[PDB]
Amino acid sequence: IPLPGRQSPDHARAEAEQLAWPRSLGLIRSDAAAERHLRGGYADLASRFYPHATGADLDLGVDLMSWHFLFDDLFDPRGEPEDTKQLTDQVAAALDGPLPDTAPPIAHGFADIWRRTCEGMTPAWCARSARHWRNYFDGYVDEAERRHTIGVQPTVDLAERAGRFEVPHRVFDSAVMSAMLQIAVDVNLLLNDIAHMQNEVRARLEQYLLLESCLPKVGEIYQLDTAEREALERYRTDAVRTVIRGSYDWH
Ligand SMILES: C/C(=C/COP(=O)(O)OP(=O)(O)O)CC/C=C(\C)CCC=C(CF)CF
Repeated sequence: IPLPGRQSPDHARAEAEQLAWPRSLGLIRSDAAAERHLRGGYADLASRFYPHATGADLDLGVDLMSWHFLFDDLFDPRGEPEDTKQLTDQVAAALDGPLPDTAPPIAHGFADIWRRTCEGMTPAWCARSARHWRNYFDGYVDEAERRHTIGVQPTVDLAERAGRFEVPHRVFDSAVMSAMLQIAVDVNLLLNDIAHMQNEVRARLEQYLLLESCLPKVGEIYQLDTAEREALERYRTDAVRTVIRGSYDWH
């Protein structure tokens, strides 16, 4: 992984306060569950996925890591299709509007993350981020019956929100960026299953660099102005690179 290791300078405060949010939302209800959460290193992981984030922006990324692992654990008999989809639909419902008070705590937790994720972003970014979540939830149903259950894309999406920028949407959809994001997903997929595959990681990372060098040309093809060029650069270094490197340094 020829990418620099990076960690937010606010990582210590974020890790110290990481329990207040899942406790106030009923996701963690016992001191033993709290300790098990602390042992995951989830704020540490967020501080590496989002080194450019501090304060409330990094707390949102910590909550997202917190929520994902609390959520994934709910499928460790339910995870063996109908019962899986019954939970996912209740969570995914938060994307379409307010949840009923009867919704399980894990769904009110996602809704609180999603509410904070969208505020201040363009509606089109929200809609696209919402589709990524549905693909994530659909992946759990498909697994019960991997590029979607890993949840790399919503992690990447949060890096944009935590950095208060948006990569130009027409470059997000580009064949080049789509190939870069696929590498990020595959690399995260291989490193997690390990925790020949190492060669596949090395080959993909070498291809990742090749794809990175096309981005100056991609920017002109889509006629990026100055701000859009800087957003694309922030996306390359603070969202894609960080989701590739941060996962490795975490393990
Ligand atoms: C480490 C990792 C965990 C994802 O969980 P699993 O796919 O079930 O594997 P595991 O049982 O933990 O061995 C995969 C990569 C994680 C990320 C890219 C960030 C966490 C995932 C999110 C999805 F939404 C964060 F919200």
